[PDB]
Amino acid sequence: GDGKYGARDADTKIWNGMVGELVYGKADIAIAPLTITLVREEVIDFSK
Amino acid sequence: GDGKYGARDADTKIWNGMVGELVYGKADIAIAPLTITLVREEVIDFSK
Ligand SMILES: N[C@@H](Cn1cc([N+](=O)[O-])c(=O)[nH]c1=O)C(=O)O
Repeated sequence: GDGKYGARDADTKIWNGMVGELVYGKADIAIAPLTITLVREEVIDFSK
Repeated sequence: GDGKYGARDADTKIWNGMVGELVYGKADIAIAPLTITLVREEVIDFSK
């Protein structure tokens, strides 16, 4: 929707982007050039 | 114990090396230049 990868807002604590459409249930699997980071490995699972 | 990395025998179905000393309960964690492969992930978990 918002055309973004994914990072957490510092204020609203709201995850946006691809990651956001996962943790909020709006999608099941994410296939895109998403970068494996720490804060992301905490909220979602990553393949190799 | 055998100085090997970790591969499975095709005849006897045994795991040698560090993968083996993990799957057979000899060690708790394998910190070494151990290549992440499809067959190795199938018996022991790998970190990123
Ligand atoms: N690390 C690899 C084993 N391994 C090691 C070396 N090495 O010693 O640099 C190599 O050249 N090639 C190889 O397959 C593995 O874990 O399978």
